[PDB]
Amino acid sequence: SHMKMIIAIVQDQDSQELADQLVKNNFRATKLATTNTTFLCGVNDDRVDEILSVINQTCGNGGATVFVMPVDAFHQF
Amino acid sequence: SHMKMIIAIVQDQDSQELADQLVKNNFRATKLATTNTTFLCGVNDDRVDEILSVINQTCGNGGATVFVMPVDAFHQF
Amino acid sequence: SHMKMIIAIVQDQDSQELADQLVKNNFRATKLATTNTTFLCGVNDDRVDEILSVINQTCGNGGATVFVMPVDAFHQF
Ligand SMILES: [Cl-]
Ligand SMILES: [Cl-]
Ligand SMILES: [Cl-]
Repeated sequence: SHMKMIIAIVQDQDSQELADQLVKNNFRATKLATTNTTFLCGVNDDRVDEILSVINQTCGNGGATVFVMPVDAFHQF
Repeated sequence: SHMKMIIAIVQDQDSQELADQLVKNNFRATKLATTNTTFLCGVNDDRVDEILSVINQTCGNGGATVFVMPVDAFHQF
Repeated sequence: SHMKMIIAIVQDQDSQELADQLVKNNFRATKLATTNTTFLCGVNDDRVDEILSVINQTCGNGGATVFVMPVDAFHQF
């Protein structure tokens, strides 16, 4: 009914292409840390499977680690 | 009875002033990533509305995106 | 039965040694932000007490702040 926080660690050489395909599927993600790049992206419940699948197609093999975390509340100001 | 993790994405030109006013209201936040600056701040349940309001007054219009996330446990060592 | 996300803020002069001893106890952590270094580390329920204890022995006194957060789902690709 509501949101999840995705936290993803992936290979930097997939950072470019993953980021590109997030954009194409209307996912708004933030680049957090590299060496391995960490992204976090707020996603609707409906669309977790969707973003998992995108991360999967563009990353891993390559490597990828993903956390789906609960969100109590979301505000845009 | 307990805590929340706030995760906030805001405009970098509001980073300076938001950070200042967090301090004034005894909020301890960490600067995480910029381009848009990401902050996270551990807050007590009681005080979520408070920190939302601060983020709101000093950021957005400007833009701001905020996640309130559950915390199982908190330790200071 | 499942996982937690640990989020830890500690002193940078303990960053070196904490990181070393995480590795020795098979904890996979990501370095996020410094000034104070922020780490996050995905941990199994079983092993929270374990990683708390490691953070504690190697950090704080020194200072350390730790969040244990719920994880709905975990995927490796
Ligand atoms: Cl990985
Ligand atoms: Cl924004
Ligand atoms: Cl600290």
